[PDB]
Amino acid sequence: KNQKLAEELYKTSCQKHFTKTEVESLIICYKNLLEGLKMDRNLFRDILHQKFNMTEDLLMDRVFRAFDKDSDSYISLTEWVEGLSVFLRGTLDEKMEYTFTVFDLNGDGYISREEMFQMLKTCLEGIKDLVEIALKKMDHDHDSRLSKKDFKDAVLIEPLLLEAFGKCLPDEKSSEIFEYHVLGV
Amino acid sequence: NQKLAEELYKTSCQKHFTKTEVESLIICYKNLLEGLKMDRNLFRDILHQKFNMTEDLLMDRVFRAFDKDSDSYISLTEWVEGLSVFLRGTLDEKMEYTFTVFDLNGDGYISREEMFQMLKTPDEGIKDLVEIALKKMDHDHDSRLSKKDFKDAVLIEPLLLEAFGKCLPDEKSSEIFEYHVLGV
Ligand SMILES: [Mg+2]
Ligand SMILES: [Mg+2]
Ligand SMILES: [Mg+2]
Ligand SMILES: [Mg+2]
Ligand SMILES: [Mg+2]
Repeated sequence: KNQKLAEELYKTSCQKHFTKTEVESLIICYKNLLEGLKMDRNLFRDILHQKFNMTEDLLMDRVFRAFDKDSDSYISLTEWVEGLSVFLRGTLDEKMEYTFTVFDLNGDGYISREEMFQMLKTCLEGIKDLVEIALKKMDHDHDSRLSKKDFKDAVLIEPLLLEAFGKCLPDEKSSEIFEYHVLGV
Repeated sequence: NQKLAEELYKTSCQKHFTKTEVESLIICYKNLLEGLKMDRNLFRDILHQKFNMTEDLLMDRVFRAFDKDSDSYISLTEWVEGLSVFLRGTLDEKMEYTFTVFDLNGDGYISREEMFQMLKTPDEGIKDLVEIALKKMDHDHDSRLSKKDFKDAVLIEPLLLEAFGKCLPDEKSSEIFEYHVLGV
């Protein structure tokens, strides 16, 4: 019902950070918010806005897209749980994997200057400077763009650039409030 | 040498090396010596060729964090104690160490101006990073980081340990040193 559902999702999801009863709590939550309705871009937009204090149109579309793995324009239960696992309790690897996906605006496998300009602006002229810093202080093949390895493998040795890219993630305050209310931590 | 590694393993405040590892480190100190004492220059070379450090300011602050008596010499004791934190420190000892490195003027706060100097070493780009560091780390909202600000931030997000410059060795450098100096 809710507990049979929790069972099936704990069994099948590639979510790594939540116990099964925490999963049950996240299903109850999904249903209280929707009530049969499939969670779509609008509703997801409000959750990011009201519960997690994201303001930018472009940012919130990009977050919606990273959660919507299957690209059907709905965050299923599975995608809610999976995305919330990363989004609230993600390891560095997952966060960077997610951030790269948030930032790669055409899915070519690389973050270009133009991409990096647009996404750092909306996340946050020092934005242009930052874009040159990141490119300079990261890659082996300096070709004005950053492969997935260049992003991940570099940020490891300049932390503060992580945090410019990590406005695609909730601040500490939003996460504790959410985790408190919904999960009970 | 054996006798010396006993006296030093007894007296040193080091927490990670065995007594035989201390002996190897003593032998390594003597083999790297040029003059009679380990100075800035030799230490500069050691950081560079063994731990791949290039940036003169952080190398300076590292030398300073090792040389705890302020005499411009890494004594035997200081070498052993520093490498203990540097290679094998716990997260608490490393936060203590990296704060000391980043607090340039030793007043107990990592200021806006200090953060600026370190990240710089393109100006509106740096100015943004400084503001980003404060928004994550400055809990007491005084526009500078006390020990409490910094550690609270690192305990939450360990990547910030070295937020303003590499002042600890990477993994490869570390293991190469453990092998050829101590024996993996
Ligand atoms: Mg979907
Ligand atoms: Mg791209
Ligand atoms: Mg000394
Ligand atoms: Mg200071
Ligand atoms: Mg402060």
